[PDB]
Amino acid sequence: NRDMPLDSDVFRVPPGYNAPQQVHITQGDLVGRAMIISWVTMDEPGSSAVRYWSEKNGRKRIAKGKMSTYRFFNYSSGFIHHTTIRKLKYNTKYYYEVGLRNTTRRFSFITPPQTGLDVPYTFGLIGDLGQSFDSNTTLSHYELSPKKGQTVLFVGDLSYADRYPNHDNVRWDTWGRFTERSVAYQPWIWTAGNHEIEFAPEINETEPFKPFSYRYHVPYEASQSTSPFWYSIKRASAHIIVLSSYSAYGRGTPQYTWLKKELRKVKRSETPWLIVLMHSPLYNSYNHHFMEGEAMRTKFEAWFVKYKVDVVFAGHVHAYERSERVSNIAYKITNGLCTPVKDQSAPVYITIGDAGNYGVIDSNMIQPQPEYSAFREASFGHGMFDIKNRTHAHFSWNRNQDGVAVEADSVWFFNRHWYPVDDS
Amino acid sequence: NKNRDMPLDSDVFRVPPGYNAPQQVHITQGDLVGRAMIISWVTMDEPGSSAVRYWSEKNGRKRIAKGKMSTYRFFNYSSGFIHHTTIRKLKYNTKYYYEVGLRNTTRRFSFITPPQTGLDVPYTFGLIGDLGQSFDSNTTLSHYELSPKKGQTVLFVGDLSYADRYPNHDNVRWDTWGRFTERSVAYQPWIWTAGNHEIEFAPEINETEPFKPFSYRYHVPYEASQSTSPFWYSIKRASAHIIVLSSYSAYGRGTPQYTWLKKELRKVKRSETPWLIVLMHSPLYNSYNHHFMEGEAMRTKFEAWFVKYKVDVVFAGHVHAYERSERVSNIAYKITNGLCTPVKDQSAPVYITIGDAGNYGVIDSNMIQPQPEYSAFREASFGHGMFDIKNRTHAHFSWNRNQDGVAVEADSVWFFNRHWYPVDDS
Amino acid sequence: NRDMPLDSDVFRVPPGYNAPQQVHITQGDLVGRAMIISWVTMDEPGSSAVRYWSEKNGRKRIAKGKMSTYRFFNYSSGFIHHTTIRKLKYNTKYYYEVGLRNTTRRFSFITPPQTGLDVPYTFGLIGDLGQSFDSNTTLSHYELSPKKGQTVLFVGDLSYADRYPNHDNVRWDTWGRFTERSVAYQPWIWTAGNHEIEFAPEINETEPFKPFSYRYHVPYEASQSTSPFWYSIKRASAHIIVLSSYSAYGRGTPQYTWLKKELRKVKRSETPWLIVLMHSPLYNSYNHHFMEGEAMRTKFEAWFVKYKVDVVFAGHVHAYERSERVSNIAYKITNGLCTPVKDQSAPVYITIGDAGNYGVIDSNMIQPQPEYSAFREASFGHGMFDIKNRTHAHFSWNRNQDGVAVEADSVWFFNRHWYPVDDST
Amino acid sequence: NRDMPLDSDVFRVPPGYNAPQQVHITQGDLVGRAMIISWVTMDEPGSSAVRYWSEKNGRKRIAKGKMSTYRFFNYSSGFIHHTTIRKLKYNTKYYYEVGLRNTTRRFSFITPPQTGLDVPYTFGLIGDLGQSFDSNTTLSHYELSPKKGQTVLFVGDLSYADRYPNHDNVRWDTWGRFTERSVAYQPWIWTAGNHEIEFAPEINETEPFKPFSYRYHVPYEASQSTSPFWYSIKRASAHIIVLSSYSAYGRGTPQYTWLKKELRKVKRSETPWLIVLMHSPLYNSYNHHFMEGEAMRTKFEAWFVKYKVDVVFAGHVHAYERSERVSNIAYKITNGLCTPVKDQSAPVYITIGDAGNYGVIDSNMIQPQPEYSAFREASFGHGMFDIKNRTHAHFSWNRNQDGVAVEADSVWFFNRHWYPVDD
Ligand SMILES: *[C@@H]1O[C@H](CO)[C@@H](O[C@@H]2O[C@H](CO)[C@@H](O[C@@H]3O[C@H](CO[C@H]4O[C@H](CO)[C@@H](O)[C@H](O)[C@@H]4O)[C@@H](O)[C@H](O[C@H]4O[C@H](CO)[C@@H](O)[C@H](O)[C@@H]4O)[C@@H]3O)[C@H](O)[C@H]2NC(C)=O)[C@H](O[C@@H]2O[C@@H](C)[C@@H](O)[C@@H](O)[C@@H]2O)[C@H]1NC(C)=O
Ligand SMILES: *[C@@H]1O[C@H](CO)[C@@H](O[C@@H]2O[C@H](CO)[C@@H](O[C@@H]3O[C@H](CO)[C@@H](O)[C@H](O)[C@@H]3O)[C@H](O)[C@H]2NC(C)=O)[C@H](O[C@@H]2O[C@@H](C)[C@@H](O)[C@@H](O)[C@@H]2O)[C@H]1NC(C)=O
Ligand SMILES: *[C@@H]1O[C@H](CO)[C@@H](O[C@@H]2O[C@H](CO)[C@@H](O[C@@H]3O[C@H](CO)[C@@H](O)[C@H](O)[C@@H]3O)[C@H](O)[C@H]2NC(C)=O)[C@H](O[C@@H]2O[C@@H](C)[C@@H](O)[C@@H](O)[C@@H]2O)[C@H]1NC(C)=O
Ligand SMILES: *[C@@H]1O[C@H](CO)[C@@H](O[C@@H]2O[C@H](CO)[C@@H](O[C@@H]3O[C@H](CO)[C@@H](O)[C@H](O)[C@@H]3O)[C@H](O)[C@H]2NC(C)=O)[C@H](O)[C@H]1NC(C)=O
Ligand SMILES: *[C@@H]1O[C@H](CO)[C@@H](O[C@@H]2O[C@H](CO)[C@@H](O)[C@H](O)[C@H]2NC(C)=O)[C@H](O[C@@H]2O[C@@H](C)[C@@H](O)[C@@H](O)[C@@H]2O)[C@H]1NC(C)=O
Ligand SMILES: *[C@@H]1O[C@H](CO)[C@@H](O[C@@H]2O[C@H](CO)[C@@H](O)[C@H](O)[C@H]2NC(C)=O)[C@H](O[C@@H]2O[C@@H](C)[C@@H](O)[C@@H](O)[C@@H]2O)[C@H]1NC(C)=O
Ligand SMILES: *[C@@H]1O[C@H](CO)[C@@H](O)[C@H](O)[C@H]1NC(C)=O
Ligand SMILES: *[C@@H]1O[C@H](CO)[C@@H](O)[C@H](O)[C@H]1NC(C)=O
Ligand SMILES: *[C@@H]1O[C@H](CO)[C@@H](O)[C@H](O)[C@H]1NC(C)=O
Ligand SMILES: [Cl-]
Ligand SMILES: [Fe+3]
Ligand SMILES: [Fe+3]
Ligand SMILES: [Fe+3]
Ligand SMILES: [Fe+3]
Ligand code: NA
Ligand code: NA
Ligand code: NA
Ligand code: NA
Ligand code: NA
Ligand SMILES: [Zn+2]
Ligand SMILES: [Zn+2]
Ligand SMILES: [Zn+2]
Ligand SMILES: [Zn+2]
Repeated sequence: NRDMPLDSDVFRVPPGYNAPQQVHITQGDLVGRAMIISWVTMDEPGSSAVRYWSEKNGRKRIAKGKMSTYRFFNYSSGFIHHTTIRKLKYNTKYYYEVGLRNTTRRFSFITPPQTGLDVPYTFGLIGDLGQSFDSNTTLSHYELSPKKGQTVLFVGDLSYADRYPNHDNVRWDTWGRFTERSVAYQPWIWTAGNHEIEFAPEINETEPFKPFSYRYHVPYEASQSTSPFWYSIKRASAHIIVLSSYSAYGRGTPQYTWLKKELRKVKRSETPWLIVLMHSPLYNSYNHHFMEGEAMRTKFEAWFVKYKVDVVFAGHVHAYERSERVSNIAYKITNGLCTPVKDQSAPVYITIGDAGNYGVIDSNMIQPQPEYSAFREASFGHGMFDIKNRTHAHFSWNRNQDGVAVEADSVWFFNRHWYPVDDS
Repeated sequence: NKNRDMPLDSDVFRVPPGYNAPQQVHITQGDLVGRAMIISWVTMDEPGSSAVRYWSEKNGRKRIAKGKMSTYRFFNYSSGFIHHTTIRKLKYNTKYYYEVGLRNTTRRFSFITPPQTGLDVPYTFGLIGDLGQSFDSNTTLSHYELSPKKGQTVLFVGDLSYADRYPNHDNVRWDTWGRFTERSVAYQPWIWTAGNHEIEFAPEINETEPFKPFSYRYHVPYEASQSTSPFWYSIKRASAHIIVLSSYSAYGRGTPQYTWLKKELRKVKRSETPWLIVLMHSPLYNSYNHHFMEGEAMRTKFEAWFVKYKVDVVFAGHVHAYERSERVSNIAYKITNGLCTPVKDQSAPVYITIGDAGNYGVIDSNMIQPQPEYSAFREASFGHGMFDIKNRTHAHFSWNRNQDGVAVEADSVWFFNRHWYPVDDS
Repeated sequence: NRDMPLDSDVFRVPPGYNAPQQVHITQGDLVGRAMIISWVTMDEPGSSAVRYWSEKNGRKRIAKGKMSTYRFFNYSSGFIHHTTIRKLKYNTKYYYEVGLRNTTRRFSFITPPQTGLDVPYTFGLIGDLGQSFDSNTTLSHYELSPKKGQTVLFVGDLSYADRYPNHDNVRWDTWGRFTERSVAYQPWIWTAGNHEIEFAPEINETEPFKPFSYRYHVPYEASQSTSPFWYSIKRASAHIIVLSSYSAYGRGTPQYTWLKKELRKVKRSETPWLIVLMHSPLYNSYNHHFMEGEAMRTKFEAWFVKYKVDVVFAGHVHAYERSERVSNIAYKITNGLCTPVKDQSAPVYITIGDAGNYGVIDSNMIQPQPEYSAFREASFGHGMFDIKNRTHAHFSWNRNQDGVAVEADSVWFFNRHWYPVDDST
Repeated sequence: NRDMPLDSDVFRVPPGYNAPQQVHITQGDLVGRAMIISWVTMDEPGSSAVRYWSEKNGRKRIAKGKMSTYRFFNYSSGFIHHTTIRKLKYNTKYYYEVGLRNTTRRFSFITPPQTGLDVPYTFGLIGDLGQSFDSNTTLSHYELSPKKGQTVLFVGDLSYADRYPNHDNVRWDTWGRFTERSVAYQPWIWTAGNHEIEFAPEINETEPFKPFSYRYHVPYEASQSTSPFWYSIKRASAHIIVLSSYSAYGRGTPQYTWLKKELRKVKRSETPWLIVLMHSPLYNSYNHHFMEGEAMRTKFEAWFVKYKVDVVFAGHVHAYERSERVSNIAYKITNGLCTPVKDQSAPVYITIGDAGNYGVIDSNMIQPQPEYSAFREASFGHGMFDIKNRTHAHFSWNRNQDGVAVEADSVWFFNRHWYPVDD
């Protein structure tokens, strides 16, 4: 229906023999002194080396990485490169080059400041991007934001290649080339959504998350996680926890065990902003995917309140919603306590899965609007979480049909540790 | 005192004599309908042969099936040589002998294949959970094997050896458990469910593959029901369709297990197997203090499916005690409508917790008071269950306590089939 | 450059979605009751199932096999299928079909007679085939031969894909489509030559024989070999031993150990004809590859004499040569005994690497023709080893430039065990 | 049976919980600035970290390595560690420590001087060592040599564990503990002999060299080899080429292809001494294994003459032999040129497989002694290749029945590139 055609300008192939394409970066360590650099070469393996240097020092260094390939049904990937640059200086612009053997391409990024209590930083929020014309408009709006996002928190559902026949993994390549104009210059922090599962036993593809996991690496060992699908990083004044809605989280499982330990490592005097990313929302008053989040909610919601998470970001529902600060953790089967109540130790739950997908919005809502829902609207767009300091962060939502500087919704987050005031 | 595990020199742990004698012999159903058997054993002195020699009493024709040997390491433990061999194309309702260790020390055993699946085929299933290797465990197993109801197959709802309570999960305690349970499971299949003591996720000793020792030692015929994982699968046996679930695997919407179960419930034909039985480790209904509400997560996913498909019974363990629910459901909840109380629902399964076979000697006696309406009967005693199918409409469940005689049932109830005879059996 | 271009008729793709191509069969067991069926599908994995039935009876059965794929530099193969049909009846025509899920293709083969002393059987001899116009002519001559070859003994150097840039493995696919018109209907017995090594560290391909070994499977475990590159089969009245010139054969290595035990298992009272295949010739009087066979000769020649091997076939030299029965096994470094002498207990050594390759013949011969060389000529062509009974086999060599019925060289073999009499020309 | 029993003092287990045992080192790079550190822990995996520092400066650094395990029939190995220390300073004594988590053990080595034309260096030659009482004597004689060996060139046949029932791989562990008293302190340069093949299809062990290759790593990638069984290193003024008698070496095979290119890289103005190690001798006048080396000789002898190899060392024959400088490379099947002739561009071929094995010597010799044989004797012992400078190196053979300072055979090597005097 509305997916951009293969010959669209956003899908053009970087010219020259074996030119790197689908270039993308993300944070490569726990505190921001490292960057994972990733790209694909189509004509031959090529080299996995990255040349990099700061604008100031100017001393050029080489980092070595690794190449991998995969198959999916009758698809054969090109040559995938992942290379980690390490021991970078904080708050510094670096250039990097890939394709060192045949066609070199140059890019740049800016390391975050060192982690600290009072360190401003602006996060973009994008979920369920896809590669429709709507997707392209959302990305344009983010790039043109006057607030200037410095990192994208991506709440999952990347390419939607699995909607195509045999999950036509070409649509992973096109999505890589489409997003390069943003993610080659600033990290995107990856969350796994249901369109990344790609469980297709009918064509003998039964390894969950396979194409996504080959194409997008994350620094999961840096937080002592055993799986790429849940992990944490710190960046500026934020501690960001990424969870996997489609992995196990029963008591005693790896993800549950890891998250319980991870929450104990949080130090709000170093990173006052505690942020959780997951694909499927625990609070959601849209009909589509209603109550799908209940299972994870039974395991994790009380932990979020106990540790005073500031905000939880999710996607999956193709629309926008912002909850009140509520909790629904008092239920004991026979005591009848199953209704959410205002709770100032609880996070705000934000659904931001509306960046475009394959061109369809979720407009059917549960009626009436429940007390726990502060704002909801079925429009395309993206968010910005703008940390001013340890007490204040400004969240805004920009609609695709508005000007790039118009915020149809916006709210001040008051920090749950340093300033726990009603921000209704 | 504090430790009730049986000592390493106990008679139940003795090593069968002879060079490279097979030990830890165990069998389970090896296909979808009962014409195959997975034969498993360990040799300790050298790899040995994975051949099984076998013959029916009725035809006396000796045959050879070939299998595979495997090994694993766990921290500083190195396993012996694990053999799994599937015997196929067995005749129904037929007694077979089989032999393992064909190269050096041969040992002979026997089993009886079930009748062909069918509407009115009687069959008696044992129910054992959280068995362990304490003296209480030995007593439960004795009561099972001395039962005049005579179980023909054990439905085992998880937590096997409890080896993971030992330092570095001392996998020697898996070997002892295998030698101990052999006197039953070498002669009749046990249907394996994975419990939380099978997870053995221990990153501090760089052992991060969930279920590894369990999965090397206990194979299941999971491909036969088009499952992609040993931890959830289905078998049919006599008049029963048995669905085994994994509490400690993913079951979110779109995951392999969730996808497999949705499809498997639509393949169920109650005109062929009228008794629909679900095994899982962690109970969805549980009024004991220990592990209270741990099953809530899977309940939000699957309970409505069990009601829609009129599951007859759900068996679970994990709680070290016995409980039998009423037929109830709690599937009307919509966040803001306040409908969170379980109600009687004749379309729902009975939920039975039967994790009381012994573990490491500890019973769970703290119950939430008063007994809730959804709970029909509960008791903190060691024992085992029996699910005795008479025909498409009637099955008789009974619970036997270790402190009673082997022929005494302390709880019992008639199941009226939800598909063929849905009359009120409360 | 005389390689046939890609649009040649011999390289055409079988029509229909995911149609099997590059179909080829070989013996699948030790004695001839089994057949390995191999093929590639290009559009998607497909089924590895093979449907088969005998022409007279007709009970259609299914055999299940395996699919594999590989990469070589920036090449990605299609989906390779290998499936063994077992427990066939001897001397029986069978139909078989592949591509069961989408586009089915049907072929046939005739199982050999049960092994016996006097069982006639006609073996083709083809080496260093390649895909030039000369290659196509040789294959044409073989398939039109009035002698009617029933199984090809192939002494190595298949596709010559490794002469292309990055070994362009597309030229393995084309060769499979070209050869199918013969090897889909009768087994070819595969020997690994030096163009199969494909050792290319400069493009990080360091696994020897990788493309060859993915595409061409052999029944090596049936003779207790641990490697596909050396193995043994029996067919009709012949015991055939296949060796790897480019694998280790020092004392104590797998191949040396295996050959030693295998020769002990030979029973000439059951299979009278003992035949060795290897790529590199032990006896070779051409300048090209002169004396490359010496290393293996020092290890195995004395064994071939001890066990009275009837014939040894090799390729590698792009020409034809037939030796006298000779041996060179008395050398002791300082005793001066280094000349081949006549030896009635030795095999005849035949170089038959002249099926066409990429169109070049090896014409530089060392002069004069040495006493050990009975006949040699630098012409393209192929051979036929035509077994008549336990005492007599007729060998003939047919040149591409002659008519298909013209034997330019021809000799009767007297079996070294059952008719140990001088058969020299 | 003359193998030392399991309770011999040489086989004592280092005490302490999870104490490293079987510690051994070898050169870790092409030119000598790196060291592969190897050891086994038996009680649990432990850490693969190596702590090391130079004795003068003293800055303590950590290198991270890798742990591996293997099975052979019914044997399960301990936890094998391999860790490369890199970027070391030349001609410098270093301390290193293994077993950093529970029981630490400390050793030392001395890096060689930087490669160069006139750098002196003393190499021990040991072959077919084994773990018999003769083996212990040879190793004692080597340790006590007044010439002071600084690196051992080991021409193969290590533990002889494969003579035991099911190749009882415990006899690899005992050999590792026995040789530690030398190889933990100076590199041994490993060659693979026939007792390392361990190809045993009758007990379903069909991977050649499996136990050896898990236990003893070599820096084969540093010379662009694709296999651990052939490689080259440079140390001081020597270029050392290690070949594999029981791998493939036909034309076009990886080993053949590698050797041809490696010989092209030798620069005799940087390393004047060109040394080849292989297990099976190309020249051998003993009855045992006579002419087993002919196959490799047909492929590589002409290359050795063409590139003027100084010396070729081999083992396999359980005895000592030293050849004249000869070549036998003119044979063309019919031309009758099959007798070795004096050739001053050819190497000397030395058989030194007499360090003890399991207690048997090879005494039956071809009679009369052929002209290509300069000296031969069936006694246990070891050799020393003592490089003085670019022109002169002194080779000596010490018998176990003699005093540790007595040379029963002794010859000057005159360098084939800088001083090709008739020797
Ligand atoms: C599917 O399985 C269920 C469970 O097994 C079947 O239900 C059982 O059916 C059997 C009959 O086959 C019932 O047993 C019978 O019970 C009567 C009534 O006993 C009661 O009253 C007596 C006085 O009237 C008293 O003496 C007795 O102590 C008890 O209090 C018995 O009278 C009867 O015994 C006599 O008849 C048999 C048959 O000729 C003789 O052999 C005896 O020697 C006696 O002369 C017999 O034991 C049993 O009670 C049922 N169990 C339950 C839990 O309901 C079911 O059968 C079907 O359903 C039942 C309710 C009846 O309608 C059956 O007729 C009917 O077939 C099985 N379904 C099918 C389709 O087979
Ligand atoms: C084993 O196989 C060989 C080769 O086929 C047999 O030798 C061949 O026997 C043929 C007879 O069946 C000969 O053909 C005849 O030749 C005569 C003389 O010109 C013609 O008049 C007649 O019409 C036939 O064409 C053929 O010449 C001969 N081939 C050779 C190379 O010698 C062999 O048969 C046995 O040996 C020969 C020499 C004769 O004595 C046969 O009669 C005899 O049976 C076969 N062995 C057996 C046991 O059958
Ligand atoms: C696997 O690793 C565990 C953990 O280290 C081993 O268990 C430990 O063995 C130690 C012996 O090396 C024990 O220490 C000694 O205890 C005795 C008796 O109290 C003291 O007299 C002595 O001075 C030592 O302190 C240690 O207690 C034990 N640790 C634990 C947690 O059990 C294990 O070794 C195996 O089990 C023990 C019980 C001994 O019998 C060992 O000999 C035996 O190998 C390791 N297992 C394997 C298979 O290697
Ligand atoms: C695997 O890698 C090889 C080696 O590069 C690829 O072949 C090469 O493909 C390039 C095009 O990308 C060819 O260069 C072009 O040649 C034409 C004709 O002269 C010229 O007009 C262009 O401007 C450009 O320079 C190159 O010749 C060719 N080399 C060969 C065929 O040897 C090959 O396509 C790759 N295969 C796969 C499956 O990716
Ligand atoms: C963190 O950033 C906040 C957003 O800029 C600060 O609040 C803003 O402070 C301005 C000057 O102090 C004032 O003009 C703005 O109206 C105000 N904005 C809002 C939404 O309140 C905040 O400043 C502190 O907190 C406020 C409430 C005042 O009391 C200021 O005097 C404080 O300095 C910043 N907080 C810190 C700790 O720096
Ligand atoms: C390399 O070392 C050789 C062994 O020491 C030197 O030969 C020795 O030179 C001594 C003078 O320093 C002399 O006393 C010894 O007789 C002699 N030893 C032998 C076995 O010849 C060699 O010296 C050169 O070569 C010899 C033959 C003499 O002509 C010396 O005067 C030369 O300097 C050393 N070569 C070099 C280049 O240093
Ligand atoms: C995508 O958006 C960019 C920037 O807004 C625009 O230049 C480009 O034409 C768009 N491409 C498509 C296919 O809509
Ligand atoms: C190959 O030979 C066949 C049979 O002689 C012929 O029909 C075909 O045209 C030839 N193809 C070539 C020469 O490309
Ligand atoms: C081995 O040799 C050493 C050094 O000479 C000696 O101290 C030791 O006792 C010997 N051990 C045996 C078992 O011969
Ligand atoms: Cl749980
Ligand atoms: Fe989505
Ligand atoms: Fe339990
Ligand atoms: Fe050729
Ligand atoms: Fe030896
Ligand atoms: Na909970
Ligand atoms: Na039978
Ligand atoms: Na879900
Ligand atoms: Na060769
Ligand atoms: Na040898
Ligand atoms: Zn989604
Ligand atoms: Zn449990
Ligand atoms: Zn060749
Ligand atoms: Zn040897």
